[PDB]
Amino acid sequence: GYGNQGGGYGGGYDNYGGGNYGSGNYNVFGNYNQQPSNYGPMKSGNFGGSRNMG
Amino acid sequence: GYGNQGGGYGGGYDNYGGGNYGSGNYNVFGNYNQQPSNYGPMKSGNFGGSRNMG
Amino acid sequence: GYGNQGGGYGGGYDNYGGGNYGSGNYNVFGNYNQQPSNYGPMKSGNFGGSRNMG
Amino acid sequence: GYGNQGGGYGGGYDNYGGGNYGSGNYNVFGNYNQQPSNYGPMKSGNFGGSRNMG
Amino acid sequence: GYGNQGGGYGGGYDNYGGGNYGSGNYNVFGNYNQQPSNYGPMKSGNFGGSRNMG
Amino acid sequence: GYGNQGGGYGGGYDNYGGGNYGSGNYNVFGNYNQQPSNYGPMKSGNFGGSRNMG
Amino acid sequence: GYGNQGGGYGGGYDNYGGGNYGSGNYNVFGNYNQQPSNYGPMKSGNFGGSRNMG
Amino acid sequence: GYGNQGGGYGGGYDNYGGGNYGSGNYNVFGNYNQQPSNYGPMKSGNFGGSRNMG
Amino acid sequence: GYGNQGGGYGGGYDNYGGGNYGSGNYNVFGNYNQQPSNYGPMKSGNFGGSRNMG
Amino acid sequence: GYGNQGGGYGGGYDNYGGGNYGSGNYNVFGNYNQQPSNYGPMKSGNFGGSRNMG
Amino acid sequence: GYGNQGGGYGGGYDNYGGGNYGSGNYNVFGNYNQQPSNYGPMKSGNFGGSRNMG
Amino acid sequence: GYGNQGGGYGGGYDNYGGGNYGSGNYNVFGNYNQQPSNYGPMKSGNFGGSRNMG
Amino acid sequence: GYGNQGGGYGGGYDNYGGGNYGSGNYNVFGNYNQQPSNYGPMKSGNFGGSRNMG
Amino acid sequence: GYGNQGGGYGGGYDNYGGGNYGSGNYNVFGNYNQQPSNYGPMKSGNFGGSRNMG
Amino acid sequence: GYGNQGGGYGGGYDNYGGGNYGSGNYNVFGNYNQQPSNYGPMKSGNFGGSRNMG
Repeated sequence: GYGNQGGGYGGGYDNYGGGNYGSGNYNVFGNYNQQPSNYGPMKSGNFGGSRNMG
Repeated sequence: GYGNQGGGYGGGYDNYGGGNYGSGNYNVFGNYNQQPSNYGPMKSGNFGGSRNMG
Repeated sequence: GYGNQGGGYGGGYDNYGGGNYGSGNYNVFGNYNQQPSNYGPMKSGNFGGSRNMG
Repeated sequence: GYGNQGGGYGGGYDNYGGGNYGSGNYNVFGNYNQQPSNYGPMKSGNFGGSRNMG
Repeated sequence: GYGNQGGGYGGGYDNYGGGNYGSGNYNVFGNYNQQPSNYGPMKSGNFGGSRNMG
Repeated sequence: GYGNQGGGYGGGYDNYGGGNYGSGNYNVFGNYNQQPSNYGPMKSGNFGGSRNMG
Repeated sequence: GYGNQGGGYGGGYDNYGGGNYGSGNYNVFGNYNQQPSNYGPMKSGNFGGSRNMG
Repeated sequence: GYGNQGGGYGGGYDNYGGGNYGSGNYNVFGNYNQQPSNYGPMKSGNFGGSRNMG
Repeated sequence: GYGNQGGGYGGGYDNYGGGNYGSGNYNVFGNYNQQPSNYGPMKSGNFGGSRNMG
Repeated sequence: GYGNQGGGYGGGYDNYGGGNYGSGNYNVFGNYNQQPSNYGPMKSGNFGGSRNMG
Repeated sequence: GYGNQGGGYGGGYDNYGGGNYGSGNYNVFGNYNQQPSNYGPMKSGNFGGSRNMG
Repeated sequence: GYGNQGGGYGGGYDNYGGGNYGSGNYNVFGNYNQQPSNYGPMKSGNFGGSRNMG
Repeated sequence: GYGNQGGGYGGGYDNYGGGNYGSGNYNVFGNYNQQPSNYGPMKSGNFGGSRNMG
Repeated sequence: GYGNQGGGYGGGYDNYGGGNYGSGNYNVFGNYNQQPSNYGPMKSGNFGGSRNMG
Repeated sequence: GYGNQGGGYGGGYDNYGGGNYGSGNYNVFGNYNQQPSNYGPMKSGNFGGSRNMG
């Protein structure tokens, strides 16, 4: 693994979004079980005209 | 793995979106089980005219 | 793996969208089971005229 | 694997959309089981006149 | 694998759309099982006059 | 309406099964809607050698 | 309407099965709509040697 | 309406099963809506050799 | 309405099962809504050799 | 309305099961709403050889 | 109503533009009806230096 | 109502623009109805140096 | 109502702009109805140096 | 009402702009109704040095 | 009401701007209703050095 050398703007290994969202669960249910799950909107990155050049 | 050398703008290995969203689950259910799941909108990247050049 | 050398704009190995969305599940259900799943819109990339040149 | 050398704009190995969407599932159901699944619209790439040249 | 050398615009190995959409499933159902699946519109690429030259 | 007069066994106006099962619905759906419905077995009447004479 | 007068066994106006099963629906759907429906076996009447005489 | 007069066994206006099971619904849905419904087995009447004569 | 006069056993206007099970609902949903519903088995009447004569 | 006159056993207007089970609901939902509902088994009537004659 | 008496130029009761443009419509629509309407530019009067004096 | 008497130029009761533009509509719509309406630019009067004196 | 008597230029009761623009509408809508309306620019009067004196 | 008597220029009762712009509407909406309205710029009067004296 | 008598320039009862802009509306909305309204710039009067004296 080698990082970026150069660039007009800042070049980096930016991780904005990732991971596990309710994954790898081990559920054993009997009869009347309810497991609701809600995940809100995910906004990862540059928003509102960010990282602009003057 | 070798990173970017150069560019007019910042060249980098940017990861905006990824991962697991309710994957790899192990569910064993009996009789009347309910497992609802909702995932909101995913916005990954540059939004609103971001990373622009002046 | 060799990264980009150069370009007019920032050349990089950008990953905007990816991953698993409710994949690889192991479900064993008996009788009356309900497993609803909803995934919202996925917006990956550049939006609203992003990464433009002046 | 060799990256792009040069170009008028930023040449890179951009991955906008991909992955698994409810794939590779292992489901064994008995009697009255319901497994509904909805996937919203996927927008991957450049939208709204993005990555333009002035 | 060798990347693009040059071009008037940014030449890169861009992947806009791909992957598996409910593929490779292993389903064994008995009696009255329902497995509905809906996939929304997929928009991969450049939209709204993107990647234009001034 | 006049009921039964007599008989060797009990004569009556027995209603074992009836009604509406998801009938008269008013559904107006747009785009990707799923409305699954499952109704289990209906057993109406005399079962297991019922209402027998010694 | 006059009921039964007499008989060796019990004579009556027995209604075992009837009704509406997903009838008279008013559905107006647009684009990609799915409305699956399953009705299980209906067993109406006398079963297992019922209403026998000794 | 006149009830039963007589009989060897008890003659009556017995209602074992009936009613509405998810009927007359007024649903107006937009985009990705899921409304699953499961109804279990209905056992109405005499079971296990009931209402027998010695 | 006139009740039963007589009989070998007790003649009465017995209502074992009935009513509304999720009927007459007024649902107006937008975007990603899930309304799962499960109804268990209904056992109405005489079970296990009930109301027998010695 | 006139009740039962007589009988070998107790003749009465017995109501074992009835009512509304999540009926007549007025639900207006927006975006990602989940309303799961489970109703257990309903046992209405005479069970285990009840109301027998010696 | 009395007309103009005199003037340096021609005085008259000139009506250049007027009327009803899709007005007073009686529309009763059911389910998915579309009634688009476009009205082009209206140029009423004197244009290009008209009604000039030498 | 009395018209103009005199003037250096032509005095008259000129009506250039007026009327109803999609007014007084009676619309009763059910479910998914769309009634778009576009009205172009209205130019009423004297344009391009009209009604000038030499 | 009495008109103008005299003047250096033509004095008149000129109506350039007026009327109703989507007014007095009677709309009764149910569920998902859309009634968009666009009105273009209105230019009423004298433009481009009109009604000038030499 | 008496009109103008005299003046250096043409004195008149000029109405350039007026009327109703989406006024007096009677709207009764149920559930998800959208009624967007756009009115363009209104230019009423004398523009570009109009009604000038030489 | 008496009009102007005289003046160096044309004296008149000029109405440049007025009226109702989305006023007097009768709106009764239920649940999720949206009624956006945009009114553009209003320019009423004399612009660009109009009605000047030489």
